[PDB]
Amino acid sequence: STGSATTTPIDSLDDAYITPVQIGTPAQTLNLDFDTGSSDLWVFSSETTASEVDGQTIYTPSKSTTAKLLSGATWSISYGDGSSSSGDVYTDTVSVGGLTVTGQAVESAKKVSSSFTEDSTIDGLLGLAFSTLNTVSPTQQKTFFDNAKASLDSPVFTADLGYHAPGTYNFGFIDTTAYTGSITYTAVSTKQGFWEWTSTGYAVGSGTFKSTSIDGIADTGTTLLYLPATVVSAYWAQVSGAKSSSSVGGYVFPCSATLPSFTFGVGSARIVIPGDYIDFGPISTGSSSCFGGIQSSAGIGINIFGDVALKAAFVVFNGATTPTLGFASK
Ligand SMILES: CC(C)CN(C[C@@H](O)[C@H](Cc1ccccc1)NC(=O)O[C@H]1CCOC1)S(=O)(=O)c1ccc(N)cc1
Repeated sequence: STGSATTTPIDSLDDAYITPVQIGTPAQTLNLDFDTGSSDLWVFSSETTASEVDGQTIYTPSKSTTAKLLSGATWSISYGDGSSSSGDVYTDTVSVGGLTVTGQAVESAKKVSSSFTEDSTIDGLLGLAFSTLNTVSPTQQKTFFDNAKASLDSPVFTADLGYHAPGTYNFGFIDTTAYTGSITYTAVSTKQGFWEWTSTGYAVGSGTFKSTSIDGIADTGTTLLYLPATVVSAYWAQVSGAKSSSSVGGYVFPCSATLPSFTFGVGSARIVIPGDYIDFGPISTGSSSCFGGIQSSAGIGINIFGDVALKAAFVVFNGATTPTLGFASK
């Protein structure tokens, strides 16, 4: 089997991407944030505290003939941005672009934190990291990909995110028309539960490529590119007037600047992020100070290859018995 679904930016800045998911019988369609850096599938629901729902589409398990409460199971998650959610758990039928899993754990939110309430475009998360990070207690649950894996033609999914445009998630096959050149595969460590790999270096604009190992995670759920402070300083030094602002929370730059590209290494291959991909616009409406798309990972504890980097590539999440990651230019 295979599946394919279109993923769409939530706004004009690519602040996140949403993908339609069918849940239950008859189907209930929710727009979820596919997140290769977490492992819970959770949704806004008829159980969510009413004051914490503001425009999201909700899952109502009592209207689904295939929903069954998973007795005694609860879940509670806290994310890297300080947001959180928690609730109870049903099993139900879940499909993504034609690919169906029966008995998927659907974690129904009873509480969500303010940043989820305030974002009316995201109805939940669909985690695609390793199931070792799933938070369901006392019986841990599997991700949608882990449940589908054995049925798929090949045990893979791919991410092809667009810059200011829609893109595609495919399950079970590699679309060889979607990239240029060849796919370079690189080794993965699953010890922390993430798609964790090692980049071979970087360059700023047309400058000299620096060979240096950069450990980090491939994360569709993170908007920006978070890298070591030495690397990020080298980038922004090439933008006149750019500086790190403690009060805003990162590097900002004059909106009048033209940004250089940023290249990262995958083995001997090279992925080029165009400068325009690194512009996230005015810090507040009407401001001439703009927020940068490359930021320091200091204080996170981990480097994160988020959407700013992933949308410049065709990315293969290979879930063979020894997982790997593949990157191609496009
Ligand atoms: C709800 C999603 C988006 C949560 N984030 C992305 C996730 O992939 C996030 C990535 C991450 C991993 C490790 C350390 C720090 C961050 N994983 C995460 O925290 O995993 C926890 C829960 C399970 O085990 C560990 S985010 O980083 O908070 C974020 C928030 C807002 C924006 N605009 C962009 C990113």
